[PDB]
Amino acid sequence: VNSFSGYLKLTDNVYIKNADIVEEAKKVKPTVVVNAANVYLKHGGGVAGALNKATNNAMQVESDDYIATNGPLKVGGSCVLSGHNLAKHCLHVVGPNVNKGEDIQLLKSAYENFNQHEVLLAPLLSAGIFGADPIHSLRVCVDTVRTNVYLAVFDKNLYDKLVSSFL
Ligand SMILES: O=C(O)C[C@@H](NC(=O)c1cccc2ncnn12)c1ccc(F)cc1F
Repeated sequence: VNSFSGYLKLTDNVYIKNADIVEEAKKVKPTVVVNAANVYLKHGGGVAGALNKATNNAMQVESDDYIATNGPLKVGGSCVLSGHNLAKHCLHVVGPNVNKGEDIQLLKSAYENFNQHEVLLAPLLSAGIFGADPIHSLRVCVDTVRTNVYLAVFDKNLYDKLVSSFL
């Protein structure tokens, strides 16, 4: 038993809600919150900009030190950093950004990172301003992640569309 509330059960392990991931994090303080990052950990907009703003830019400061030491992530890759005031840890996951011309096949690899954590609060990878088909992303999530994932979908119309079309 965990402390997530009001989530629609989709499969044995995936749950979904129309909510802001920052507010869910502030309420639940999960072990792991997922950021929809880019390879440079430059947290400008969407999920990343919102999470970073909620940490008062501490996420960005930590991220810049990570990149200075380790270099960029791979598309499809991830790193574990602090969750600051929002969670114990933040799993920064790089899904493909279709608006950058990145390869959508890498979405499955991106979701595989979730399997290293027993429970996660996460956004829908590569949705929104990342330019991928959100129905497809949800299918890949359910068909790839085996650990317990709680998805927070920000856009109400998107949430309604995802629920109504889910197989
Ligand atoms: O509407 C959506 O859920 C899709 C969209 N979400 C957000 O931008 C967002 C902004 C602030 C709080 C918040 N909580 C949950 N999502 N979310 C999105 C997802 C992945 C991505 F890589 C880029 C995106 F733009």
